[PDB]
Amino acid sequence: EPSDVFIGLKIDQITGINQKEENFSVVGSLRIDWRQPLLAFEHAPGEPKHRTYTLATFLKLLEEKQIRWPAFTYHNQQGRMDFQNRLISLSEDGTVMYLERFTSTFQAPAFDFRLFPFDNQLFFIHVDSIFPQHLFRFQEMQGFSGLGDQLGEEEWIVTEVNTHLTTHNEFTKGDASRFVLEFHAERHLNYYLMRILIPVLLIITVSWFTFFLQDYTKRIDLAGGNLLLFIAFNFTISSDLPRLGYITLMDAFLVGTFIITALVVLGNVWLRRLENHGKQALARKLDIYAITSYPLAYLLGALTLWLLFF
Amino acid sequence: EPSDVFIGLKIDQITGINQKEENFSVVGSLRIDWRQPLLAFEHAPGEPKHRTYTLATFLKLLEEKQIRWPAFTYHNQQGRMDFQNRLISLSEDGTVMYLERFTSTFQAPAFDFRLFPFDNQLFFIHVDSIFPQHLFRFQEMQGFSGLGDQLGEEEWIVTEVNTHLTTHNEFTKGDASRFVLEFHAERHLNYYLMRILIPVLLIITVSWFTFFLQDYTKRIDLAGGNLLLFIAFNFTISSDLPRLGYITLMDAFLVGTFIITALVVLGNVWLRRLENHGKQALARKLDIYAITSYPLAYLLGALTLWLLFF
Amino acid sequence: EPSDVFIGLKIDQITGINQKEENFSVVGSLRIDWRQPLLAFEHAPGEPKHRTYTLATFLKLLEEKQIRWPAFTYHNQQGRMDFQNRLISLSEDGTVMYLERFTSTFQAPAFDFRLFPFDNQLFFIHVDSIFPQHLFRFQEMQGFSGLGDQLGEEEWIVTEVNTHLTTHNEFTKGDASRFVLEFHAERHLNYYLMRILIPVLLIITVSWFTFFLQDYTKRIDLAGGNLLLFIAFNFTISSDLPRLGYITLMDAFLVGTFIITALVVLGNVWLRRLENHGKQALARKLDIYAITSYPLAYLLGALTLWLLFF
Amino acid sequence: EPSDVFIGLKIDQITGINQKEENFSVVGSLRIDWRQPLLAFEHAPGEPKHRTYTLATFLKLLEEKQIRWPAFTYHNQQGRMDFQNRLISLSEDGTVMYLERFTSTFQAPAFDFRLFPFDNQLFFIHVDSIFPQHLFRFQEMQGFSGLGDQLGEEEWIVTEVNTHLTTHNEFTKGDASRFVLEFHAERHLNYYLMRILIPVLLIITVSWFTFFLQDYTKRIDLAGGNLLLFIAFNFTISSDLPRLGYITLMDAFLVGTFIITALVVLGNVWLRRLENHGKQALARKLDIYAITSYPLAYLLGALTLWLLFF
Amino acid sequence: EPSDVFIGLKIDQITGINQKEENFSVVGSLRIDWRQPLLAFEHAPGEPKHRTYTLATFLKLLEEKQIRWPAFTYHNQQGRMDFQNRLISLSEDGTVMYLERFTSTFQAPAFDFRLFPFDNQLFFIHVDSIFPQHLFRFQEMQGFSGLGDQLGEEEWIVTEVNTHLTTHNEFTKGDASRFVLEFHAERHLNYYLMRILIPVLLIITVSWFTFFLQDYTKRIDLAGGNLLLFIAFNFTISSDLPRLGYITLMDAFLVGTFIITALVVLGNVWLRRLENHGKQALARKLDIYAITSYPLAYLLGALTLWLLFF
Ligand SMILES: CCCCCCCCCO[C@@H]1O[C@H](CO)[C@@H](O)[C@H](O)[C@H]1O
Ligand SMILES: CCCCCCCCCO[C@@H]1O[C@H](CO)[C@@H](O)[C@H](O)[C@H]1O
Ligand SMILES: CCCCCCCCCO[C@@H]1O[C@H](CO)[C@@H](O)[C@H](O)[C@H]1O
Ligand SMILES: CCCCCCCCCO[C@@H]1O[C@H](CO)[C@@H](O)[C@H](O)[C@H]1O
Ligand SMILES: CCCCCCCCCO[C@@H]1O[C@H](CO)[C@@H](O)[C@H](O)[C@H]1O
Ligand SMILES: [Cs+]
Ligand SMILES: [Cs+]
Ligand SMILES: [Cs+]
Ligand SMILES: [Cs+]
Ligand SMILES: [Cs+]
Ligand SMILES: [Cs+]
Ligand SMILES: [Cs+]
Ligand SMILES: [Cs+]
Ligand SMILES: [Cs+]
Ligand SMILES: [Cs+]
Ligand SMILES: [Cs+]
Repeated sequence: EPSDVFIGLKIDQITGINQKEENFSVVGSLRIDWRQPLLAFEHAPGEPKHRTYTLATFLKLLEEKQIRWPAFTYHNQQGRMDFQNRLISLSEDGTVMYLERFTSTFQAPAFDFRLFPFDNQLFFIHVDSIFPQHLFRFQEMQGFSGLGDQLGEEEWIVTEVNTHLTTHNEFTKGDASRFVLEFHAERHLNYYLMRILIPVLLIITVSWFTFFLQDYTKRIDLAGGNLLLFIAFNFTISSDLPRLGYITLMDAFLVGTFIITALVVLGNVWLRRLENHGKQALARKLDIYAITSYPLAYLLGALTLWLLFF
Repeated sequence: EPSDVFIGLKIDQITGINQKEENFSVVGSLRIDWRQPLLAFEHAPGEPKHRTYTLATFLKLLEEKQIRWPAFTYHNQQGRMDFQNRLISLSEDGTVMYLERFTSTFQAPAFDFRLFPFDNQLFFIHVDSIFPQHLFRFQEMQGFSGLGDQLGEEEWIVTEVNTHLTTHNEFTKGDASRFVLEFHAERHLNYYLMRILIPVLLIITVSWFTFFLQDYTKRIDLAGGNLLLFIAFNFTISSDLPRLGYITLMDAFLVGTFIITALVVLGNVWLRRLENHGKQALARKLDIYAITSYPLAYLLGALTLWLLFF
Repeated sequence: EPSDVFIGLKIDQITGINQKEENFSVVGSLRIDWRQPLLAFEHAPGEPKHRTYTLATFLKLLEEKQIRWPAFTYHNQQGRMDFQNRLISLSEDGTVMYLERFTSTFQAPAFDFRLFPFDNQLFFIHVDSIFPQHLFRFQEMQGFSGLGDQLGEEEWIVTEVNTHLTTHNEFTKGDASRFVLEFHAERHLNYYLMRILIPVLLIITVSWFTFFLQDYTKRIDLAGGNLLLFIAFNFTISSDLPRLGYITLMDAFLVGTFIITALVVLGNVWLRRLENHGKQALARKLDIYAITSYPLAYLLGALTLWLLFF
Repeated sequence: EPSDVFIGLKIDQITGINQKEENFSVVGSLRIDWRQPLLAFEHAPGEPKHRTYTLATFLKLLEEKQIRWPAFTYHNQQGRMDFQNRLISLSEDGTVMYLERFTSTFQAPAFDFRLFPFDNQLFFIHVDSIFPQHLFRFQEMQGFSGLGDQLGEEEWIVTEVNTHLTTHNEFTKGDASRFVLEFHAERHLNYYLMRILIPVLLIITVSWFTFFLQDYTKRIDLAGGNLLLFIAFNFTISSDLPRLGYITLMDAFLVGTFIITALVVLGNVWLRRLENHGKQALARKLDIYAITSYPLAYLLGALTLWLLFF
Repeated sequence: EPSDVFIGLKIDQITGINQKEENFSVVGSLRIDWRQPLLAFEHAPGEPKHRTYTLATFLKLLEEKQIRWPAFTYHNQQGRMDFQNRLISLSEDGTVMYLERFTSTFQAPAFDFRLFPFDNQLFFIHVDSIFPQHLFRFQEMQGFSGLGDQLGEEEWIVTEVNTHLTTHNEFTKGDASRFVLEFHAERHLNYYLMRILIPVLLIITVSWFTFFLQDYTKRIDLAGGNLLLFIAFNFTISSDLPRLGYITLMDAFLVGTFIITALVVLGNVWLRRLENHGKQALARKLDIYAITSYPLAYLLGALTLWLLFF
């Protein structure tokens, strides 16, 4: 018959979310409650009713007593799991109380940058039983699982936390227990507003101010240099994310500014070609279209992405 | 009844404060004094009154003697704690004298960048008893706790150090002991004065010198390029800090220079529009306002932030 | 006679492919099935038919019983192999069932950047028997080997996976068993299209728009600055790859743009030399060749590489 | 009575000096000679007079024999000390001969950048006895201590090495032994001459050549851009050092170039203001002062720092 | 009498050569054959003639039998040596067969950048006996030592490999054995040709094309900006190497381009001073010298370094 293994997982800290490598790092405490009647013991008066063991000697005790422990794996773990505490408290009953304090990076494969920077992501930790459900069954340890209140993450803001149990078939033919700690987090846009939106909007607006100078050559030089600035911002954005196989809302936004700037060069080349061909009065009358086109093109572009993505 | 566990924590070095990840790194010595009568021993003349043990065999001795040690955790620890020394000296009495020399990173969740770079921060180390206050009670080991005098930190300057004891309820129903080593540190502004204030002030002042040339086109080209420089400084600042969800005094300072520079372009576009419309004498009379506006705008801006943040 | 050792290797995650260092990193599970009759045991009613061991005590048991285990090496491994699980399940029969969960970097020496970014690469993991084929023979553990479905790699896309067995002669005179897990992966071009093709094409096209201004000096200044931009892109590409001893399709592409831009400067220097020597009407008639040359040169260049590499 | 512990420390390599973090890294061999009569032994003919032990079993032997070993700490150590060798050779006499080969980072708190890059620094390694001078006294192991001849450091050049003994009161009431290995090193200026002095001097000299063109507008544009170059060099320098609370000779040097460049803009604005107000012949006569001012200002500045710092 | 210790070292991979830190990283296999008659054993029919041990228990066996093992050190090792395999096979004879598979960084103190990038470097691994030549003598294990055929290094190309034995006096009075694995490697120049030579040559050639425009002011602006580009390339080169105390062929090359560019500004300032002083026909006749000087100066410079370094 299968023995109930009570899994509890609590994230104390989010040491960082690395979106370029699609992983996240946490400081967490794993808690297990497992009653093994075979491990029960007798005690003399004065002698303790609860025995405390370092994982090392407790496992040496299980091998001796020929007992199978609920061997588990953190399925989505990455690299080294640096441990702080691995402590066992065994009661007279045979109730094993295990605490595992660690720092570890976990894979974040649920990363969807399609709406970046206005994106909401799913982050999870998978705890899998190596032995199937006929031997061990994971149960939800009540009053422990979740996320702490001093996570130390500044960019991300956790919207909700969930815990559930499911099956997996990793090393076995039949179903094996899997404990899931899931959390959703959205982004603080302040960085993107201050470093990307405000600068890009300023470059466009203050470049439009110079249209009132009525110098087409000057506009051509300005739009040319503006295109270079946007190419630079394009590289600034690309450095934050992985080399995705799909277009970001941010990628569409930058390509958009490229197109408009390209056309601004094209248009003012045409107006300056009119001036050069003795048609200055004509280019000056058409100039109203060039001056009002610019804000409308960018405001039409903004409504195009907003429609194409929402 | 509960046994008194004497906690002492001394920071020898500050290997660095990483404000982008909101953590700090120290080289520290943990000292514990704990009297366990069960560990007491008898000795023959000439035989030692004090037994010295490597933590490994001392824990093997506690498991044998069925004794529970005051299992503790550095609550705000991050990653690997690299150890130097883990040594035990056990007296005939049963007084355990423990020394733990380590290098480790600790979470700094108290980070408030709102007044950066004129900010004062709180840094702490939390030492928690896994077992509740009915079993073990932490006490302040006198004549040890604090910070050394060769911390090796150059940017930060520690203003004060504090030690106190409090309860926590991390793994238990009832209160459990927590030792706290806290320190406040303010920043050395020399870097920000030399690399950010002096350059930004120079760019603004020497750009104002060229107003005396009375070439509005030249001013437009200058203010346009100045805006780009400030956008570059904006990225230089952003690289030091996390992607915060709030505005910094520094962020307000840069946005301030953007606004003024934007208006400088706007104003000189207007003056040059007057010259282009045969109103050169008028633009030259108004030029006194443009020349005196510039220093007043920046000096009004400086007083605006200083009021808005202080 | 030789004992059959059943090797199974499954990659759960691709934590990253580092093309600058020509290596890749995985989270993987190694599975071994090995029947050693000497390890067989007798059991009492109620006592388990399957004994579970930590690798540490299981090896201590093999040394005691004077049994030689199939000592193996991951031939192309690099750095530290961080382990998660090292668990043994021994049946009454003497069938050893081993599971090795790890995170590790592996050498990728098959890297051929000649057609980068349109390249397809081979990645493999080599599992070698230290002892020759007369002692141990590796066999393919059926229903396990391969790659998972949540690898978490965004740039690369795995085209096919293969498993085979071969000999090696690393530490022995005679042939020794080698298990191979191979996979082919091609690249997602979206990054290169968005950050390199679109910008380079835009710079060239919008620079051509200004030819319609009929200012040869302006073209010279433009082509000169364009050359600098391409030199900058050249450095952006070089940072992704190792310092190869061969030319990339990308390197040829950039050298191509250098040559055309160099000749654009040369041509427009000539046209401006005609204007300076009182031959303005002649330079204006020849200008049709200069304006139509530019798109033809770049379109001839594109067809040259495409032929030279395909 | 106290037992003499013979300390010897030899640095084989300087893997690097990190001046931004004020630490240094070495590959070193620690050698200890300690006579403990209690550890002495008897031997049969043929049996060895010298017993060789792995630190692990030798410490297990000391715990058994209830002997206190001279527990020591590398006081200024940082992070992980990666060990190569930890070997004990025990003679029939009871003379313990210990060798500790390691790679480790050590705090460099003696860093004084005030005269950077012409600075001389002190680097040391502190070896402290955990037990006081009444139990163990450190003595200088002769014919071992110092620095090797293939340190592999290219920027720094070790001027002298010293070894001495002093007391410390880290964990004890009374004085405890401390072994000190100190070395002084000065910097190779070639990098600073080639990358900072020569470029800055060239920018200034070749900018002065253009004064002979007699175009005040051109000088204003040149000095403005030069100021930007110096701001860039300012950031190049700041990246090598920590965010110090004091001024560097280098910081003074850069601030100096800012001031002169600021005044160059101011002066040429004045000369161009004379030309604009029909005073061209006057500005041309004063131009001798502007042309001779520039070299004198920079040569007066160079003598100002040289006096202010030497 | 001394016992022969057979050393064999084979490098499977070159994980990278870090020329900034003057070290290199390898994946290697160390092989030792050592006959210790004291370790010999008796066997019954059916019982094995060869005993297989994990280094841990084999060393525990040597301490028990009071046998001294040939304790060795990798003299030029750096940091952590991550081990894969540490396996012992002991024959009835007492022949110890040891295999050590590792990943490790090693000091490269032989680095001579004087002719960089046309340099050839020496890389080695030193294996030293802690015990002198009277106890243990290292011998060359034949048919093993060298370098593999899938080293995975792309920039460097190994020219030759050598193995030899020498003495050292590190911890001993008398000579102690040292095994040396040496290899010479030269560089693949393709990176330097594509990223440094071609761009620098293009900048110079296309800047010369503009001399045919006969605008001295334009040349001054061009040479000034070219100087800035070379200063940028100067920083690009400096980032690859340590802060050496000697001049590189590359450093001389960049300083060379600075000098010529400085003189180009000087010359064209003179020609433009002639034009400004009503001597346009004279400056135009001298212009032949200015136009032919430029290619000759650079071609004289190239022959100067080539003579000064070869
Ligand atoms: C930069 C946006 C500011 C708009 C206001 C116009 C003033 C001129 C700004 O400077 C110019 O900006 C161009 C585009 O970035 C560069 O090509 C050029 O070299 C530089 O002189
Ligand atoms: C810029 C701070 C120094 C002000 C002193 C005035 C002299 C000219 C300095 O060069 C200026 O640099 C800007 C940024 O690149 C360009 O936009 C601008 O067109 C260019 O003239
Ligand atoms: C950048 C190509 C955009 C084409 C549109 C034509 C307008 C001018 C763009 O500014 C150009 O930027 C270069 C940057 O290197 C400078 O060298 C060059 O003198 C300058 O004119
Ligand atoms: C620049 C150091 C070399 C001086 C030699 C004189 C020739 C002109 C050099 O080009 C200058 O490049 C700066 C880039 O920042 C611009 O700001 C400035 O307007 C421009 O004139
Ligand atoms: C860059 C070498 C190309 C040679 C062909 C001349 C075309 C103009 C290229 O733009 C130039 O860029 C330099 C660097 O910023 C400036 O100093 C210079 O005044 C500017 O005109
Ligand atoms: Cs963080
Ligand atoms: Cs585990
Ligand atoms: Cs602990
Ligand atoms: Cs210009
Ligand atoms: Cs292994
Ligand atoms: Cs990835
Ligand atoms: Cs520091
Ligand atoms: Cs020590
Ligand atoms: Cs070095
Ligand atoms: Cs060793
Ligand atoms: Cs490599």
